[PDB]
Amino acid sequence: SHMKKLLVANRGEIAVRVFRACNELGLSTVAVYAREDEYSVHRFKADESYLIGQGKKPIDAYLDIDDIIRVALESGADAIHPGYGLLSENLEFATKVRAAGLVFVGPELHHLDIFGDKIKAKAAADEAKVPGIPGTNGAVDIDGALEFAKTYGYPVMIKAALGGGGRGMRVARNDAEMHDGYARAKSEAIGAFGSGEIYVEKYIENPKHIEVQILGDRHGNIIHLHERDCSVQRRNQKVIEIAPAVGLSPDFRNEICEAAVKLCKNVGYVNAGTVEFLVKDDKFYFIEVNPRVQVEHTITELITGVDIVQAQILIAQGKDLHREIGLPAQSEIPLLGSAIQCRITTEDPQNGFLPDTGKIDTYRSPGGFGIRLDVGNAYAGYEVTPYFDSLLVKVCTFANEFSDSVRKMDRVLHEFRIRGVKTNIPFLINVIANENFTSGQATTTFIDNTPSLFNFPRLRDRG
Ligand SMILES: CC(=O)SCCNC(=O)CCNC(=O)[C@H](O)C(C)(C)COP(=O)(O)OP(=O)(O)OC[C@H]1O[C@@H](n2cnc3c(N)ncnc32)[C@H](O)[C@@H]1OP(=O)(O)O
Ligand SMILES: Nc1ncnc2c1ncn2[C@@H]1O[C@H](COP(=O)(O)OP(=O)(O)OP(=O)(O)O)[C@@H](O)[C@H]1O
Ligand SMILES: [Mg+2]
Repeated sequence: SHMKKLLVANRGEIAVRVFRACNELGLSTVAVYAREDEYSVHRFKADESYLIGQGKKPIDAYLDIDDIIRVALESGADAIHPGYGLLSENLEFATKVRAAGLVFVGPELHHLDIFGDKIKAKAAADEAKVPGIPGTNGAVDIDGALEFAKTYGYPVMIKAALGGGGRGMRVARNDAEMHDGYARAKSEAIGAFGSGEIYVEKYIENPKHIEVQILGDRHGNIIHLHERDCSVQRRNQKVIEIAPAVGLSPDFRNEICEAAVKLCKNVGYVNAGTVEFLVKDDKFYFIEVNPRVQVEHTITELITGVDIVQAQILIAQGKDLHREIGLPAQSEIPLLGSAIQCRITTEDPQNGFLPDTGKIDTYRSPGGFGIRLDVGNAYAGYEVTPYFDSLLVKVCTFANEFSDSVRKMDRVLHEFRIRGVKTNIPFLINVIANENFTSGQATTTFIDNTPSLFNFPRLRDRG
């Protein structure tokens, strides 16, 4: 009946977060790890740990559906939480997990099918009366894209359907440049995902990347947990996420959250999900839905007081969202404060943001009032391999006023000490020192149009 053992098909800090949620819910936990991930923190943070993908690349080891399912069945896990990334959105993974009889902690399979493709997601937003970005219908060839550029005009944004995390995504304003962008996007789409579905759309200039956290229930209860602002981006990759969007007016934020709720209610969404929007001068446009727990769910947890991962596990258990989990009504969902998220990573801001590798000789972590710490593998003596993502530790500061949250993030970033590997901490310090970020009016072009952000000061570093 009720699940007792839970397996996490992920690594790093998200595995530890789900382990903490399962321990708080009284569920015994099971970890999986690759051979090159043998010294990861998440392996020893679980009750049972099993090696997966023996004789494979570590990324493919974590991506192996059959080995994870075999480990979950041999260990006796009744549920599989996929975390974020890797196989979190994989339709085949969730289908095979539900075929094996296990519980997949995530949305229903039709939601994964709809929101895996950007054309299908845009169509679903159209049936939900959520206005998307004006673009071409479906995925077109190069000449159909050129025709769209003819009728609607430059700029035109070229995005592959399966392109995620800025892989196949590239801007264009000239006809030759648009050919170059289509060529590169086709190469990236065939190489990474094997399907070259490219749709082109009008390029909004200076938008705000607003995203809304949604919790869905199997009974039909769907609530939002306010919105985050992920506008601070370097080359369309999120750097700093703030919540709520203090720059935006509260009524506008309510309209955006209500539109996300309307879309999720039309699709009948269940479990946790994030609806992403682009905001430009009182107009918001739907761009995608992330049907999983996101990396920056922590700041939503801080400003709403709602444990997102615990709610995910209880929804996968089938609990009622209000009666059994105990979440209040949507009008009673509180906005407790204003939180900032920064992921301290190994990529070198003085060396083109390439992920550095090495050994962590010393590691110092702040604490105190208003600080939340979510650490991956960043302990002293840990060897940072090039195999995995550069994420060392997510850190969040929360305060009633956004200015005090900025002050505490500055204190934390100056307090933080990782030596032996080179971090983006000077970059984060420079970004949060900026007045555009401090006023909350940062856009997605804020980083790329600010060369003063890259003037990292000399540090004495004696020792
Ligand atoms: C902690 C907070 O409230 S927020 C951030 C402010 N931090 C501090 O004031 C702590 C003292 N200052 C420092 O540690 C550093 O000088 C910082 C934070 C200003 C950054 O300077 P850095 O270039 O990175 O290192 P710095 O050359 O100045 O110091 C060398 C070492 O002497 C240590 N040190 C610094 N001040 C003192 C001190 N008063 N007594 C003993 N050791 C000290 C540092 O911890 C550092 O050791 P580390 O390698 O583990 O980091
Ligand atoms: N038509 C567009 N005009 C302007 N900017 C766009 C457009 N489409 C996407 N972007 C940019 O893309 C950024 C984030 O990318 P987006 O949300 O479109 O997908 P992604 O990064 O591929 O996916 P994911 O969030 O799943 O990793 C936005 O903050 C915005 O700056
Ligand atoms: Mg995106």
